[PDB]
Amino acid sequence: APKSEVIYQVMVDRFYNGDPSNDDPEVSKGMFDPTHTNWRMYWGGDLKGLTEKIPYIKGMGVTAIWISPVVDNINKPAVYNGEINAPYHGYWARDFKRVEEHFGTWEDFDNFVKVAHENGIKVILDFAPNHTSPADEENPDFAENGALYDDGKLLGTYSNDSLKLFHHNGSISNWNNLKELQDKNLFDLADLDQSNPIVDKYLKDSIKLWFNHEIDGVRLDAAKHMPMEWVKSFANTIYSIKKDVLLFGEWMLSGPTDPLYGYNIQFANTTGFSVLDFMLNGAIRDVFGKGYGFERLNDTLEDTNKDYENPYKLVTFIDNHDMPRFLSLNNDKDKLHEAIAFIMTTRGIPVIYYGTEQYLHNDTNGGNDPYNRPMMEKFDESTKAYTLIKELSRLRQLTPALQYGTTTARYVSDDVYIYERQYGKDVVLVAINKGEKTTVKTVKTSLRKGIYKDYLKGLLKGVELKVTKGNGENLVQDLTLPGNSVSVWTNVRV
Ligand SMILES: [Ca+2]
Ligand SMILES: [Ca+2]
Ligand SMILES: [Ca+2]
Repeated sequence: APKSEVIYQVMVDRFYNGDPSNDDPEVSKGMFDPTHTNWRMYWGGDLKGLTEKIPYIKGMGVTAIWISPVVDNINKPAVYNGEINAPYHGYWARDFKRVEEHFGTWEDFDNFVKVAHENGIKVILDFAPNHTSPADEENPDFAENGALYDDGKLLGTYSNDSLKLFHHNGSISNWNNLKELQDKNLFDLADLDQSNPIVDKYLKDSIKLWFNHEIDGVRLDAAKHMPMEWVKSFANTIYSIKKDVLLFGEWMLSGPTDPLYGYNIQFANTTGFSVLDFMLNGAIRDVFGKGYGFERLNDTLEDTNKDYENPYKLVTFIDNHDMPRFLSLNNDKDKLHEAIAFIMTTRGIPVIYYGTEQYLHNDTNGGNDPYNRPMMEKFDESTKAYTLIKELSRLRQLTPALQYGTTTARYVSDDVYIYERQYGKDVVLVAINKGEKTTVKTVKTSLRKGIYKDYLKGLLKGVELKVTKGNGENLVQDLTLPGNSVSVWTNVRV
């Protein structure tokens, strides 16, 4: 009876500012914008603020918070074209053994973990061991020159790499060559050389430190840019210190025809890390955000379920901090609700990017980075999306069928998708109609004969199901699905 999870993804600087005293710390001053009009500066969200909002997050049935990296990031900005670029997102580390002072101290981090755990919520740390920070090997005055510190002790810089901590191979230019992706710099980010025993020990010591502060898992940033065999050894290190851990990597795929898809599969099948589900994400955005027919979604789903050895550990999502938010792609709240209902009732672990439930989006530059990281604005626990996100996670706790069940398509047309999830005798049947009101002629199901009410109680216009005994598979006849509706039927007692 494995535990089912539901993840909430928080960019700390953009979520809630609970402490004004760390907005603009003396050691790293001048990268804070109180007005929230320069989108590349720190805006002030912090660990105290996130801790204060744990009840709000718990109210959605979230079981785990994926926190953006909270390791100490560079204390001087990367100035390009005179533009101040602050490491507000956390992906430009200077010290993997310290907490970022804009977000808090070790005590603030321990309190956050304490309160999360008291609420039944795991802490998943976004960890980015591929690189430190932007560097120019010929200009040590730019940013912090990729500096790596060990709990305040400087280990070296990109321009003076006495310990040979970094690759000095230029930047990635051939993005389909695996060796280039691993051994060169992602943009101007100083690439760490995990083959160096110094770097290898440092990163493994660092992750042990964070697990000493009782985190529950890791989201591995830039997983395609490190040697697969090193990542596997990193996973082994983690497994040796905590058995019940949630490990998944960000292996970006560009689309259905990504030449490296097979390495992504190998990674997910062998390293000990699962992966974020970019194949399914593309189909989700195609069919709910771009008008494609459900055959695309169901086809992608069937493919991923046979390619990955453990699809039940894929981490699914509709948007994130590296792509436009769903509402920037298609400002349709009904389509958003349908996509949420889909990932919540689909195998694996669904992710809600913070503020989705508040319909948060900024459409500047198409909603792309940085505008997909707006400040959280409201904490309204009565929105339709909040209610939806809180109800379906309850079904995940009542049956493994949603995270761990088989998937059987019962009806696939352009705008109607009826699929069935089964685990043991547990069955959940879901019908999504993203088009106009229509009547489906015949659907088979393994639900027993009877009348099933909509689990969502009409929240998304759902309707009852009249299942007749078929002898063999049971039958529904002449089912009328309202326009823009989701109906969820289950034999699991609620
Ligand atoms: Ca603050
Ligand atoms: Ca810092
Ligand atoms: Ca690398």
